[PDB]
Amino acid sequence: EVETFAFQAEIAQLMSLIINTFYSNKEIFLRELISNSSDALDKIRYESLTDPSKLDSGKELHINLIPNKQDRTLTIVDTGIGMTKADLINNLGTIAKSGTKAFMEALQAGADISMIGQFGVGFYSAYLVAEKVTVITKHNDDEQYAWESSAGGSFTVRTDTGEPMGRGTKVILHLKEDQTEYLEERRIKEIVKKHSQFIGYPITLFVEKE
Ligand SMILES: CSc1nc(N)nc(-c2c(Cl)cc3c4c(cccc24)COC3)n1
Ligand SMILES: [Mg+2]
Repeated sequence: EVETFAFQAEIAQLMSLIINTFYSNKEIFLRELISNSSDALDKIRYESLTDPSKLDSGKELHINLIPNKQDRTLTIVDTGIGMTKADLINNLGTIAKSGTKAFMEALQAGADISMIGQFGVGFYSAYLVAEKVTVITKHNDDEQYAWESSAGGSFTVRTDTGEPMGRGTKVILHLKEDQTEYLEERRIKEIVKKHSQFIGYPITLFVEKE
């Protein structure tokens, strides 16, 4: 069963701004997704201090970067807190706790897209480089779900089976044809060193088999 939802208007407008604004410094998407992963890891780390059983789904707190040139995807995986179905719909489909409104106003008053992470919406910078984003997530309190959107004002949510994660979130970027530089090992290493060198969890960049 696949459920289809409309983004809240302001989120659809934010997405359109990211997709349509001329902006060359696209590499910042990776820092933004790694920052979200680090925050999700801080959350499970903290919750586990008072409830160690929350790590029964995996004790290791880490981030993996997985390029795949055959599929033209870059995947950012973490073992963070993850999202229940409701968290997934609220966090990715609505303004919720984000600074969506403040960011859109800021862009009209001198700010630029690289500042997106100051407004709680850095995830949407994935649309600088991806034509489609799939988010697979597993929270201790729920089953595994897959969210997906190619923008255009809608997204889908369905249960995900056959490839269970212990806990965390996987952001799969289906790259635009002209954005394949983000699959190259030297490019990913350069961006991690420039923007994510102080993250407090291991970031492992996978090597390609062929
Ligand atoms: C809550 S667990 C989590 N893990 C990771 N890696 N990312 C997110 C996350 C995603 Cl996937 C997307 C959005 C988020 C927002 C806030 C906080 C976390 C997230 C709002 O923009 C969408 N949440
Ligand atoms: Mg802020």
